[PDB]
Amino acid sequence: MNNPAIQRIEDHIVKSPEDKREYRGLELANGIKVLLISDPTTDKSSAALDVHIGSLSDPPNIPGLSHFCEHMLFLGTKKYPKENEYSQFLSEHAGSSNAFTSGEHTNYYFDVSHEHLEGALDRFAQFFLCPLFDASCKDREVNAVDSEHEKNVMNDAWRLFQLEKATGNPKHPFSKFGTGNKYTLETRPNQEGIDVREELLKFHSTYYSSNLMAICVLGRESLDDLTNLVVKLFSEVENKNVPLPEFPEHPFQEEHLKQLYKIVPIKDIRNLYVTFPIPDLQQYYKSNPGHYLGHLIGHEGPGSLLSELKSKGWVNTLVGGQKEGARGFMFFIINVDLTEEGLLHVEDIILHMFQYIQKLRAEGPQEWVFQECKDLNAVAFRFKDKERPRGYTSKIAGKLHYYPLNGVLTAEYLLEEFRPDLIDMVLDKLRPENVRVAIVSKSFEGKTDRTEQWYGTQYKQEAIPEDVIQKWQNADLNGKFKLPTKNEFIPTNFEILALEKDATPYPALIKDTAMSKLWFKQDDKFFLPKACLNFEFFSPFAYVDPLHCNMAYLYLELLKDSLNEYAYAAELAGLSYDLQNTIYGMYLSVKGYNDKQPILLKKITEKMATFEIDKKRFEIIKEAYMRSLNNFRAEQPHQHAMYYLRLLMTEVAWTKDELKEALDDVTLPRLKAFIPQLLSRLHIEALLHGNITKQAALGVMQMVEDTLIEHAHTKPLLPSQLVRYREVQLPDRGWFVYQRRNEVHNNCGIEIYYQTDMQSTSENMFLELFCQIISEPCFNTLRTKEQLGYIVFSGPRRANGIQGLRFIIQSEKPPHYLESRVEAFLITMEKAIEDMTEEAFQKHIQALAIRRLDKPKKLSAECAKYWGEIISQQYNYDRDNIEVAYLKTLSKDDIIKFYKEMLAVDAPRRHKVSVHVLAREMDSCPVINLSEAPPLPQPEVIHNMTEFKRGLPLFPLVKPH
Ligand SMILES: Nc1ncnc2c1ncn2[C@@H]1O[C@H](COP(=O)(O)OP(=O)(O)OP(=O)(O)O)[C@@H](O)[C@H]1O
Repeated sequence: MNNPAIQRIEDHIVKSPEDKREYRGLELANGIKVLLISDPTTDKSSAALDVHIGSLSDPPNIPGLSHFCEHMLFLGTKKYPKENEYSQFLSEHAGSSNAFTSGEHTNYYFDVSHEHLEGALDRFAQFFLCPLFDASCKDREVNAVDSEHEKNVMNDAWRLFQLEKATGNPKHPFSKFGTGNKYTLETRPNQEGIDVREELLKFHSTYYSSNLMAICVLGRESLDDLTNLVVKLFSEVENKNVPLPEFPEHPFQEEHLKQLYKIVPIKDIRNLYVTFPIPDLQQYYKSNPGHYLGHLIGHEGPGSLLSELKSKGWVNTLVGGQKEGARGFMFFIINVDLTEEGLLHVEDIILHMFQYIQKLRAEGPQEWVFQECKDLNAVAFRFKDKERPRGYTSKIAGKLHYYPLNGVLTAEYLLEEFRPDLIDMVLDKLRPENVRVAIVSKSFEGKTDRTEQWYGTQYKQEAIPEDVIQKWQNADLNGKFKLPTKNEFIPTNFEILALEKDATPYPALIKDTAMSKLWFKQDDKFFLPKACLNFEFFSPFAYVDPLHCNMAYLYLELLKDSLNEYAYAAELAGLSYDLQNTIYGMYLSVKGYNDKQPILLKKITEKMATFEIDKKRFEIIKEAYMRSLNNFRAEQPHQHAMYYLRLLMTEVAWTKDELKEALDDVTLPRLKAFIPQLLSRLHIEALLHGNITKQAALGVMQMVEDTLIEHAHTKPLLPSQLVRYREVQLPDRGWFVYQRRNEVHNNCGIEIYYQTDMQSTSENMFLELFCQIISEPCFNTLRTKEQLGYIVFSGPRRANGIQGLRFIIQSEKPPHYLESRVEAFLITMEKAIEDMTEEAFQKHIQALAIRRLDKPKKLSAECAKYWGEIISQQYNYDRDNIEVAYLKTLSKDDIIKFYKEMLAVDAPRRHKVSVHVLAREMDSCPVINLSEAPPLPQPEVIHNMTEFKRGLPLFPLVKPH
């Protein structure tokens, strides 16, 4: 028998034969389910604990208690009473942490340096043993939750989520507000005489029980050592024998069925949401009835429901399938975005959905379809990409609550039994008398009478008239809806090609022509049957002016539009592609199983070189683009700041306004004329990386090359004759502010940029070590202590061979206040670096070292790494070893000089730019315990981006390695 704290050990966890990680399952005596993962190669260790309790178990009068419970646990325990002991420890050992509260789950996860798993896991363990719940930390963290709510309060996705809850059964726990805010965690409690500190203590002591807990730990140590460690730390978690909450009666009764919801969005979008309440299908995980139906109703491709709706000019995109609810209840949704025509024919669109559903009922479940999904799921599991520890443990900890230890890995991938009975059972629920429909359009603006209390959402609620219902009930069968045919893109050749004699550890330049520059690497470490095919097409006509930019974007959107129907089989079969316009031409990437890449790439390049535009498509795609450009105003204020800075700092950059102004000049004949120009002269720089040979890479390149030459008559464009844009050089001691208004959000967005110098090994690590040092104290000071907002980011910015320190904050406080507090933080940090020990400094060096050396676990990750060196034309493939080596030579003084030279308010080489994106009603003027803010100069206010650039020098381009 095993250790007295372990009920049983599952030594045979089902994994992929490809997976070298060793697994072991445990069920501790206190009811904790545990999965241990041993990876002797891993650079970062990780652990996650998932409590099977969430927002649905919140007290009636206190919405968002479990979410707020999550927040507090980071801030002090009995063994470790320091407010930021946990995060500070992790930061100083190359780690990070995070947590989310769902309806039924509170998931706590972290990663850390593999040399320090025990110490990190100890501090983590104490969260579930002896939480402190400090009153000083409570009255501050309330702001962070309120700011978290105020960030998502203008988000369309979050408004619709709560609106669905608030329109169900009010008595049902589903209707409860999960996030929480200042009003529910501090305000209203201080009126009824409720003690939230005792309620947080109440919730933890009632619900945080070891019988409702699951853990996953990944480390370098052996399975036996990981066993002893988890036992030693988590065996003494108090079992409170809490019954697992269950919600068997559906929150959506017949009084909530056959209802229509007119909703006013924040962005100018048009969306249709069709919802069917279904029973909890979780028990049927190894047959997946709902996902068989989701695969067919959500299918894109010939004969599919979308294809038809798209061809009628009503709908562009379609999401279909099972949506989770909580133990006891689920949903089946069909979501589509609408065209202008679609909005008028909402009723007609829903009729078409029921015609497809009725076809499924008539046709009956198809063994071969389920068998197709079975095969691809099984390929998807076997050849699955090795995961990042932090996300892997988090996911597993959640899955442990649902499946047997031995089957926690295979569960949602491997299907077992075809069950036609279960499919028909669910399909029977997809009926007009069972629908809930939601139209989301700015057309309803000002004509609503109901308001959702938590978000302020403006909506109308009415019943669907029985005559409309009957029309949907009496829907016949359409000849234009037809079942999908055999997926010919299903991969069958998984042979890993022998590593060639010439093989290199970095991408090698195997082709150097005027037409094409070809970088290639055969994979020497992942040995999965996959390849990444990356192509950058250089044409000067793609970004010459806003109009041609618009035409380049539109060409590729219409191209993907006409390929989607064909390319969807491939996406299902693990073969994906990406096609988008750049500031230098076009970007094409094909990733996935190598087998049938040539066929897909062949058709894409063929369609590129012989593209014939459909008129109706053009008008629809153009309208969607015009509307898309207008919708950027409704984006987050911090996203606005980042965007405008990117424009400010580049020699040539067409603004959002400039593009939409020039879009009405785009016509079909003009777009038709444009394509032959784009393709007439091209240079291609490519990276082909993975399970392919030298011969195979060159054969791929020739096919793209010769297809363009044979169809589009492409002539080589010399690289030396390709003009590249440079970054704006800020003057020494200068401070510039660009001021824009966001007219939707009641929060402001700020980006403060301190430009340093051109990227080089030295300057790169100066910035990166400084950033590492200030990383957690920025979060602890500006957010945790000062409570400036939920979004407080600090790190290195890299663009156009240039770099610098950036701060990104979203806040209800004005930008000028944010500015002062960031500057106060920089003062505090300099003294911190001055005062800190020589061994605390070496921790930061060692911490950043591990982060930079942290090896890619999968092909695409190593590919994107190499692609970055190609894009920037720096070709520094051994960057990490060189830069870490230099980092270790750095002393406190090096960083002190760097700060004094480049970053201090008095710095002789401070290069400061700031983007201030104003809140809706907020002001428009540049102009107590807290640590003191220094005096700041008067900024130069940028009114014209173009003028601003014209008056400044530009940087050189970075030398190739
Ligand atoms: N939604 C997505 N679709 C397609 N590819 C994605 C998507 N998300 C991530 N990727 C790819 O996977 C990579 C992300 O890898 P991730 O950061 O999880 O691990 P990693 O890069 O190996 O990190 P490390 O090297 O530190 O271990 C990206 O480089 C990107 O190419």
